[PDB]
Amino acid sequence: QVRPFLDVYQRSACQTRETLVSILQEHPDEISDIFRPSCVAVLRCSGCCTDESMKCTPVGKHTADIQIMRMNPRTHSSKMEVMKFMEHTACECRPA
Amino acid sequence: EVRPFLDVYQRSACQTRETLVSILQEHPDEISDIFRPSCVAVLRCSGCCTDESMKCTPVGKHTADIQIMRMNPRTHSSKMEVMKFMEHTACECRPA
Repeated sequence: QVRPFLDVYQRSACQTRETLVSILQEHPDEISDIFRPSCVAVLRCSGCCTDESMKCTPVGKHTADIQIMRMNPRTHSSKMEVMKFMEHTACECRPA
Repeated sequence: EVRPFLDVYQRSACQTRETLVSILQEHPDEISDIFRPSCVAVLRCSGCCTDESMKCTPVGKHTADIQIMRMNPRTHSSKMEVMKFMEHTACECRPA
């Protein structure tokens, strides 16, 4: 089936979409333990704008609370815990 | 509202997911015309393997026909046309 033009723009457009981020990357301050999973999916702005002169930019954000598993690499002890992650809420193509 | 673990895992796992690819990166030879949209969303493998020494890799590929607008900067015409893109059918965590 050919994916119709409107269905194409619907997904290509600048907007918030599921984006994988590394826990250790988002929290560089976390440098003693392992996390499972090691990455989480959160909304981030992405999509192609009218031209490369513009970039899909976040104009709003918030903090999501996500449950993950903290694994102590030294004792192999792991336990559920809630960690905060930054998430984009609104997007717009901007000059940048 | 905390995001429950099982849900966090379901999304973070290595699997095929919506991925933005520019028409130029998927069709490097298409350098003369302008496309609307200039990028498309297609299924590609990504995710964080439980085993950190593993990388999320495609184990099957297929194609998708997508309708796009081609704008000719010389003739100034712009019409619809079907363009094919590669997608990942399935993935697996493999050392790499």
